[PDB]
Amino acid sequence: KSKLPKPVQDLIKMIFDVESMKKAMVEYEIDLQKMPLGKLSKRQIQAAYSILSEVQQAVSQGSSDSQILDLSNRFYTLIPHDFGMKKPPLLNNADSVQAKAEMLDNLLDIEVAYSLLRGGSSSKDPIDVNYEKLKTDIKVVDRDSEEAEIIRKYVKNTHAAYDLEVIDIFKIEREGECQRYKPFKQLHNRRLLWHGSRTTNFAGILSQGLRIAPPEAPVTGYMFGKGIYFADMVSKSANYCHTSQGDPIGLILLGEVALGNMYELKHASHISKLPKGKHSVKGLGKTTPDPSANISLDGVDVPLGTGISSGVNDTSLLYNEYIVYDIAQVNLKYLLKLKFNFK
Ligand SMILES: NC(=O)c1cc(F)cc2[nH]c(-c3cc4c(s3)CNCC4)nc12
Repeated sequence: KSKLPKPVQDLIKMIFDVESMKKAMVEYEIDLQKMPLGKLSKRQIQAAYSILSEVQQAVSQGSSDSQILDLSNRFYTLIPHDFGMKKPPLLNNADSVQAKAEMLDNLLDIEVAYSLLRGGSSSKDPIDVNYEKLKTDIKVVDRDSEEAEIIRKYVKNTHAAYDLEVIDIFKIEREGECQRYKPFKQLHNRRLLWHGSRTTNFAGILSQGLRIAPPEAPVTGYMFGKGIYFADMVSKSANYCHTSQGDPIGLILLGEVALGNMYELKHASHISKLPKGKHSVKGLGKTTPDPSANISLDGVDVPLGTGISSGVNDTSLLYNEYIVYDIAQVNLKYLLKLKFNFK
């Protein structure tokens, strides 16, 4: 049996849960006979990304439907689906490419999880064995600490279709992140920010850290180009947990992010290089946390102030977001297990 505290053991169970992996592939309508969970290829996913990028290129120009259909067909030939009574949906627009790209993102992290879970060598509990494979130190933050109270206040005030309840707070330290982050600790404007993702991605996120979309992947849906995205509103990030009322539990990260000088934008702009002297993008929202209630936690700004009007004139965004284009600018500090109370 395992030496780990019960919440840590349950975290390990939920992120390595194989039923959840197969359930995800079934909901994507993947043919599990043609492409089993155990036979996912990073190389196969890579090629699929490029097909999707070519599809998006064709769509953007305006191309022969015969060309769009041959590309769309090439994708489903590479990634095998079983749509039952229906015909495969034609990949001929932006929303459709994005959905399939976001599905590839998820499949890659599932492959990382299943690879971790299958690999390795008797005396130890499988919970402990699989814990160590995350290369991440995970401690339970006590409910009656200033840390947990600051964090719980952050969840209450920046929650603006569900109520949010914090079940467990874990303090986390990924191997190598301390060293990788240390130069960026010199930048001013360090902020504690939210980052949400599906539960089936968290074995990948913890072993590899938050990553940037590969260049093969379509840029569709990335308002500010390929980067790592964060919110100062727990609601905005919690939507990326994709939590179903079937299983109303999600996982969400708090990261220390070294923003430096922010390139502040009101509208979509696919970034490929920041201006000199800029180290992050800030998307400006209609609503921002009240800056008078900014508090500090271990030298990092926590923007937990309740939502007020920002006064930004012509904004496309309801809330702020923050993007960095270097993976070393992120120091993952906490992992929250959240209960979504839908109402
Ligand atoms: N995860 C977050 O917490 C988050 C927070 C934000 F404030 C804005 C975000 N945007 C995204 C995107 C993820 C993906 C996109 S946008 C486009 N297609 C591939 C996958 N995540 C956030």
